[PDB]
Amino acid sequence: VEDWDLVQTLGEGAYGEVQLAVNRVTEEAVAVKIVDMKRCPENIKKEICINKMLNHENVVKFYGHRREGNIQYLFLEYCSGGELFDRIEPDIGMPEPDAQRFFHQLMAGVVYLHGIGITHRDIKPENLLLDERDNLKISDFGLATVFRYNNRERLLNKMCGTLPYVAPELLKRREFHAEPVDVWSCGIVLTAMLAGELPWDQPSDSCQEYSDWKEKKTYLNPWKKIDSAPLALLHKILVENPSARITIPDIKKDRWYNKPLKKGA
Ligand SMILES: NC(=O)CSc1nc2ncnc(N)c2[nH]1
Repeated sequence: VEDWDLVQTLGEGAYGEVQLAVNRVTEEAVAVKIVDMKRCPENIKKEICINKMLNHENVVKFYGHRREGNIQYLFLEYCSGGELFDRIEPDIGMPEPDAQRFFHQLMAGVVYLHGIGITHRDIKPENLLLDERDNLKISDFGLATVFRYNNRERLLNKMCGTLPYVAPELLKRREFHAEPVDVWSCGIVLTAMLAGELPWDQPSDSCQEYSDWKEKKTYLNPWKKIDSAPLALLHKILVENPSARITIPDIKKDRWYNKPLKKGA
């Protein structure tokens, strides 16, 4: 209902909804995110602001914004593939070559964000969308924030994200570096893809499955489905001390990361 028709509902969250809009003249599809500022104005001005900085093949395109009352309309690349979440078979995951390719595309997007001083802070399969040729795009910058400006880093203090995906320092420390948190969440997503389950409700000393992983009990049941070469990478991502945790440039040199698995189109 805005130059375009609102054909179907795409992702009814908390803020409002994402709809698939079609232009009735040109037949062009986009996603429109609809937020009723009455039902925050502060984070939404941050979201659109972050979104205008963004330009990359593995980040959901931003086309523009109108205010039409209280109602903000973020116009956004439509991804006809839907959520990575729906390509993960529960208890099974997906073929390893598919997982690896999605993991390459996720790191490409994350390297790009971090390079422009942005952290997403909520990486999980619900927030990773697939375009028409199954290319992965990072979606939803509503929790995103700047962690580097004029080349100076600032530590984060606000706890946010989604508990099974969150790194342990964010539960333990008053301030923490933004990039190791995104890396950790990337390793939970890789686990979800290769085992089709999440390893723990949250990375707490009070959580048994998490305790089991630190004791390297990899005979148990996320890890036993995985396979020694991706598992070795996960041993380097899911390291409790954020300073010993592997970084992205070092992820790109990992053996499974560079292992040939998958054919072309
Ligand atoms: N609820 C949210 O914050 C986003 S839901 C969503 N956003 C989308 N953008 C493009 N294509 C889709 N299928 C989309 N689904």
